[PDB]
Parts: sequence; structure tokens; C-alpha cells
Amino acid sequence: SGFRKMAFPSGKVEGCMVQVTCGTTTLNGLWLDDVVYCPRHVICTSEDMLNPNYEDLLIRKSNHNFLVQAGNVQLRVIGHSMQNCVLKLKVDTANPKTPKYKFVRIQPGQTFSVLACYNGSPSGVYQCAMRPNFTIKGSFLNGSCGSVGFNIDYDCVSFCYMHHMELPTGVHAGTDLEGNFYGPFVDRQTAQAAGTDTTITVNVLAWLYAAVINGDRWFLNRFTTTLNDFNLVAMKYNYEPLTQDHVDILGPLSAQTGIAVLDMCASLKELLQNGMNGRTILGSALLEDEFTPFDVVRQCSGVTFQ
Amino acid sequence: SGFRKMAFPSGKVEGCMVQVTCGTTTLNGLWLDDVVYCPRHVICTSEDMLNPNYEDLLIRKSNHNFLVQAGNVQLRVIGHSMQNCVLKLKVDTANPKTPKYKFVRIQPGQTFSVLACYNGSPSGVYQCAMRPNFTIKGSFLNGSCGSVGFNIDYDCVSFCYMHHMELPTGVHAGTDLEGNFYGPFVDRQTAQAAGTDTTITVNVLAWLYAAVINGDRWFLNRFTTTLNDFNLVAMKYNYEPLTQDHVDILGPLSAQTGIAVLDMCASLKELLQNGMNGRTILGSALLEDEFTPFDVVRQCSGVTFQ
Repeated sequence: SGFRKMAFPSGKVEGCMVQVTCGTTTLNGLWLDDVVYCPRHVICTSEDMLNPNYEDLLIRKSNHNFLVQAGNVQLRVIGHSMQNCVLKLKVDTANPKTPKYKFVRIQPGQTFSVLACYNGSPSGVYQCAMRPNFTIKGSFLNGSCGSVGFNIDYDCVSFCYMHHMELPTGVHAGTDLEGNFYGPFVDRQTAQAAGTDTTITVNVLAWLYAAVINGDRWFLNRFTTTLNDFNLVAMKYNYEPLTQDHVDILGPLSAQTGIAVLDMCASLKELLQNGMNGRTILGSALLEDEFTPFDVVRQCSGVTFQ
Repeated sequence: SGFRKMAFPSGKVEGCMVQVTCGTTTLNGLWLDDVVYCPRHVICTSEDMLNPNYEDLLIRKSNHNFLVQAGNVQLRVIGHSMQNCVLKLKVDTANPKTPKYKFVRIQPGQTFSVLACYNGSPSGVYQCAMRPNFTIKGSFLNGSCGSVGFNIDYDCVSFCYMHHMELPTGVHAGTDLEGNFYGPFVDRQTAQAAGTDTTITVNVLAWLYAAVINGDRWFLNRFTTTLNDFNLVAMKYNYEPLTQDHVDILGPLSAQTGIAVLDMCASLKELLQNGMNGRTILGSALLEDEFTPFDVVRQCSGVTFQ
């Protein structure tokens, strides 16, 4: 029993992290097979970041200007390419630790693990959600760019996120592994607005189900509700609206606990309109939205990976 | 910027996890060099757990009764030994992935990462604290026993915890890697009382300093206080008392932020006596005590490991 914000085991990713240096700037890269993926702003100095012309800047750089380092071994860059916002640095040797991997573009509200790295060296791992406004509330210091987010199917690592920027508001932005930003952000040091951040309702419901499974039942209320009437209240508290797809996704959790999804919605609705009155749920005084319904089933059923 | 409950990268540990089977029971083992460490109650059936005579039970078991499996390879048990509450299963092959390691007995209030495993296969990693009552509030399903907790010095893994038991209260108990339980617990399925759990005050102060560093300053109050007067209030709220050693440990955080330790104590004292009034600190509505002063400096300075 018990419930924790669990990250995926990071080993399969740790062996893919390299240090990329272009000029003075050094950040992290992802060494899969014979391509090193890293943020293209590695080619930028502090001045260039304010208004970078990446095509022009990249053209002033040559293969020999990129120093890729993995531990105390050096990789030779035999080719460089820019895909949207990622640099593809083709090196001469394929990473012998290359796991079975997938590149995926996740949707807001999905969770993944981040391996936070500095100088190509892992410092820690934590689980987070892609906010509905396509930011992440991470922990990234200077030099952590190129840190990646991932999910692990049993033997297959799904890379979904590469860190690029800390917005001036202190939240973090990045791309998928094809270099396409999540959200409306660009890799330039300018003020950039993230949209209104909403709470991921289906995740909160998932976590409520986890709370029931772990014995926290006090929020099971006397009421029920409709999906239309629930969404009316959720809109007021900046919760994303619930769809039938979300109900369908919560099906197994409803079956395991004997609590229909709309009955849990009535409990959540009451939690929103009346708060938690100095009480907790799974140790939290706030409603948690960084567990998907799949995270809950995974943790409550103990699925493992390679 | 930003702050997250970061776990250590788990790769160095993942390659040490094996599956141990004795009779019907299967749990996790730790394969270091040529010794597999696992909970001795692997030799127990469900009935034996209520009143196990481990010496007698172990004597009824032979080397060929222990099936150690790592992936799809089998390890041959060439010897078995019981050290306090751990079984030492000497196998014929030394783990080629054996990291530089240390066995350490940590003190209550210290943090470490747990690699939660089932059938010898990693399912997730999370950071936790050893409570002052020598329990841990983990996430362990059936078959997760033998999961280990660890810290990572740059290249050296310090194993500090092996999971053995979920207490009937749903909290978790285990041993160091020499088999000595943390706390007054025994590995038998009987009601076992954990002491009063207190909040780890020096950790809460560390996390306050992290909050200042990350821009959460509203709790910096108009007051100051003495170490004697602070401990008077902390005792009322089930906070462990603060020593000069704790003050000395917080020294660097005090230097970085320009806030004397006793001034932070006055802020914490006010937080205790008056609550947080529906406000948050680093995203939390509760005071967090699972970051040590070293965790904060580590995360705020971005120290890395092998």
C-alpha cells in the first residue's frame, strides 16, 4: 500500500546523456544510435539568445566546433543538422547503450519522468505532468538544457520532451524530440506568455481513485451529478472539462473500486466548492493532478519494466 | 529554478536487482559482487510469517531451494547465510554491473531514493525520508520486499535500506544492508507499534531556505527568536528539537540567502502557531520535511554523479 509520485527507473536514459559544447556554451545531449540530439541554442552565446538567427548562426558553425563528451570519452561530430529546434549531431560511433526507443509527442495532461542533467551527467529524476498550457513545472538550473523527459513501456523508452528554456516566470518549456515546441514558445530570450494553466481533471479523478484504493474514503459524498453539471463547476475552478473519453479511460478504476465515474465527479465537485477543510488526501492538502489514470493503475498493480 | 522531490538516478541500482524465489514466495534481491542480499522471510510461507522460527526454517532450506533470477538468466546459489534479518545468498557469478558501493546505516531524518521492484524488475523510483520513528511512508505492493533505498555519492552508491514489511497501519519497515531493522520492528506478521512520528525540523528549515532561493519569501517574518524558545514551540507541534549541530548544518544556506538560522526559525515558529492560511510554499500547502539541508544545496547547486 501507499502512494508516491514515482518516476520511471532512469538507467536506460542515463547511458544516453552526453555533454555538448559549442563555443562557450555547454548543455546536455541525447545520444541515440549515432545521432546526438540537443537544443539548437547550444550554438548561441548569451547575446545571441536575445535575437538569434539560427540558420545564420548554424552556418557560422562547423562539425569541428561541436565537442560531444560522454564521461571521459570524446565523440567526433561527422555531421550536423537542424530539425526545427533540435540539432542533430551525427557522431562517428553509435551509442552501445542505445535502448529500444520511440519518439512521441505527448498530449497536455500526460505525465513523464525527467532526468535532470548538468554537463551531460545525471543529477536526479522526477515525475511531472505536461501542463495544459504546454509548460512543465520542473527543476532546471543553468546548464540543464537538453535534459529529456521519457516514459518507459516495458522494454521501450518513449522520449517525449527535451528541455530548452526557463521562461522569465520560472516555468519550463521545451520540445518533443523532433524539435517542435510544446506550446507557443520559441527558443529566444524574450518575454513569452504561457496560457492560463488549468488543472487536469481526469488526473485528479484518477488520484481520487488511488486514494480510495489506499483507504482514504472520507470524500466519498452523499451526492451524484451529471457530466454537463460537473463541467459547469469545473470550468469555474479552472479545471479542464471532462469528456466521455475521460470517463471511458477511468472505467477500470471505477470497476476496481465499485464507484461510478460520475459518482467520483460528485465527490470532486464537492471538494472544489467547499475545499478540503484542513484535511488531507494521500498526504496532500491540495488536489493532485500529476497522476494519469494509467499511472494509478500502474502503481496500484505494480507493473514492471526491463 | 524550481524545486522538485528529486530521486537519485537509479541506473547503478537497477542492474543489481534480482528475483529471489524460495518455495512459493518470490521477492527482490540485491546482487552485489557475488552475494545476493534479500529479506530472510523469503523462506517463509504465509503461515510461517505469523510466528517464524528463522533458524529452524532456514535449516530446512538448502542451497538448491533458492532460485535467483536476473532477467532470463539464472544464478546458482553456492552458499547461504543469515545476517540478522538478511539472507546472504552466495551465487557462483559476480554481478558484472556491481557499482562502487557502501553499506550505510542512516539516521532518522535522512533522505534516500527507493527503487521499487517486483519480481526483480524495477517499476519506479522515488525519494523519501527515514521518519524519526524509523518507518518510511513508501509505495510497496506485495512482492516488493527486498527493494532497496540508496544514496549516490558521485561514483559511490550508498545502500541504506532494504524493504521488509508493511505494518498493519500501512507504513513500511525494513533494515540496513547488514540486516538490522531500523526501529523496534521484527520480521513477523504481528501487530507492531511505531513510535510517535515527528516532523524533521532541520529539513523543514532547509526547505524554507529552498523556498527563499526560489523566490517564495512571504513567510519571512518581522520576528526573531532563540533556540530555546523555538524548541519550546516545536515540541508542541510534534517537531523534533533543533540543536546547534542543526544550526551548523544550515550554515551555508544561511550564508547564501543572508538569513540567519534563528531568523528562519522565527518564521517557521510563526508558520506553526498560525498556519499557512490557504497559501502555499513551493507548491505545497503543508510544510515539507523530506529535504535535508544537503538535498537543498545539491539541487540548488546542481551537483551531478557518475
